[PDB]
Amino acid sequence: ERPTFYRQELNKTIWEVPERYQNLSPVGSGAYGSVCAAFDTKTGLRVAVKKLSRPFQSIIHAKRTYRELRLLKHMKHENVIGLLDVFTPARSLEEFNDVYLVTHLMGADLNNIVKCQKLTDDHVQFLIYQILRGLKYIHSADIIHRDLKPSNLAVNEDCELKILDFGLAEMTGYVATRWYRAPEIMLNWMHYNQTVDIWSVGCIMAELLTGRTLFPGTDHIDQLKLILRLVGTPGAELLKKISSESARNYIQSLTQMPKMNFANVFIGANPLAVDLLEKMLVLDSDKRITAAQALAHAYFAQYHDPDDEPVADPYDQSFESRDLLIDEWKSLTYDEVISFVPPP
Ligand SMILES: Cc1ccc(C(=O)NC2CC2)cc1-c1cc2cnc(NC3CCOCC3)nc2n(C)c1=O
Repeated sequence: ERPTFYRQELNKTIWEVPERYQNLSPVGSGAYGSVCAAFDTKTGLRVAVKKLSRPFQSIIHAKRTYRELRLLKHMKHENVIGLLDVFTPARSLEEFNDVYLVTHLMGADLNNIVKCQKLTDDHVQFLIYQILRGLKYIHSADIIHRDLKPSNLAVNEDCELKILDFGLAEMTGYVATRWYRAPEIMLNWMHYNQTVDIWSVGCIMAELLTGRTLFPGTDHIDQLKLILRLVGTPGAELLKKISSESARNYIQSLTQMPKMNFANVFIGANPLAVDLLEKMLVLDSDKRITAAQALAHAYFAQYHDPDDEPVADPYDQSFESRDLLIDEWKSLTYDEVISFVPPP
């Protein structure tokens, strides 16, 4: 049966949630809505509750609401944010207007852990291993993050990590919103594959190893120059693959530079970490190491377990190429809310 709801004002909005969720407290923004910490009295867990802001105001909003819910309902992995609950105060489809999403509450994000300082090699091993384990799973479902960064890697006290905000994607200037992006998507070179996320992992791993942003560009061009100084200018082979004639033409105009020595860039770092970095930070996305391949790298020998790195069940995203009206997206969303079954 339907739980009893109570009303409360939180982020200049009235949150209506089941009684089981108590002591709601703002913890900031999430993707397409604000997030509150809460105590789930039924499970004894601290949870994160995101209220989607105007989930059905446009076709774009309605489709993205459906998109997020489908993603959350599918993902069942230790290193990937999962859905504990989804609710609406609405008693019917015609009343249906608000969507709330409930996940585990994590203690911090990876930015909070970095704090201008280096981390130990074993801690870097454990953190990056978990990211790649989570990415292997996500990528196996043909889902791409596209915007992986320290702020969407959530970690608890004992360094257990979950990936947030995948499958959904202010890019101007000296900002962490662009520092982790693969150049092929930063400058719209081509149709981009899953290893855009592996570029991001490389950027994050370097930062955990040095305590410093790898490519802190002040803008798109400055960031590209920082990147190419490290990995070298593209060869003829990659140039052909740049389907954007405009992007390719600009690239060829640049003075050619050789790849730098990563051992001279990351002094004192584990030679295996350096090796893995060289395989992640490859300009040609076709040649970049994959998550599955990275997990088998010698750098993760003490964590790697081929029988404990699962892939996802088939994920039907045929809806992505479907044109529908707001009410049609809204009804599909409602069906998904109603049919939800909580995890064990
Ligand atoms: C509530 C929720 C629902 C959906 C998704 C999501 O990832 N959707 C795309 C489709 C996959 C993410 C969340 C989510 C969880 C969350 C958990 N803990 C914490 N803890 C915070 C403490 C303070 O430090 C930063 C982390 N912040 C969080 N945030 C911000 C969130 O957005």
